[PDB]
Amino acid sequence: QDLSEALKEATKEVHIRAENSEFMRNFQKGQVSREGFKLVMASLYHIYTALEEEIERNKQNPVYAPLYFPEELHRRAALEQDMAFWYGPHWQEAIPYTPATQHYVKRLHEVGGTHPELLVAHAYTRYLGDLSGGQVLKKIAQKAMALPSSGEGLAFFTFPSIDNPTKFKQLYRARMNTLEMTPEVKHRVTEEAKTAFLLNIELFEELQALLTE
Ligand code: HEM
Repeated sequence: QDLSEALKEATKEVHIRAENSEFMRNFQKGQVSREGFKLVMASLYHIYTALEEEIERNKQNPVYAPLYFPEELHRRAALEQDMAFWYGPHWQEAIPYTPATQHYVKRLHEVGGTHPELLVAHAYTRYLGDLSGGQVLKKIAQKAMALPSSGEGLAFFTFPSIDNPTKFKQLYRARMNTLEMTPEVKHRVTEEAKTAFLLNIELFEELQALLTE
């Protein structure tokens, strides 16, 4: 069974759970506040920062390299733009770094530094979601918060170097499927993708609590 399939199958249950966190339920109904949107976007800033640091560290390592698509996919620069938009020119000292965000970053570093053959799980879990359901989430955010079609404040959701997310996502899958795979690696990769999903659920749980306090 192809890795791209193994991953989709292994994470379909947890994805349903992630969509139904209180925060994402509220987000999907169009109930997202500037305050809640800023918190999640600032948390993604840190998460993608760490993910992309580890991607760069491992760019030439054959357990990751077929997935090295910085120009098309990387989000740090977009998130920086969004932080300037939502937090102002001194955003770097204004943005929060929550404990659940710290926890996700810590695991990212563990993987990139000690278990790089698992880094595909983490890239799959964030980027493939961004290219599919993230585009739906984009449209809800825009409508909720009166964000302009010109894209300010939603740079994260915009892929100016990908013409067509569906076709790119098929390419990314195809390339995933060229990674050297043994039963060992495959089984652990799909386990780590479940953990990546859980780290996201735990973030959403935390942000909801911070918003309700
Ligand atoms: C309300 C929240 C969410 C909505 C409405 C949503 C919606 C979607 C939709 C419509 C797809 C396409 C499904 C398909 O093509 O069969 C998708 C795929 C994906 N989503 Fe999300 N999603 C949400 C949250 C998340 C979260 C929190 C994560 C991970 C952090 C995530 C990760 C992914 C991944 C990795 C895929 C690709 C599945 C694959 O094709 O292998 N999603 N989601």
